[PDB]
Amino acid sequence: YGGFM
Repeated sequence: YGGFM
């Protein structure tokens, strides 16, 4: 996760 999608 992290905000790539």
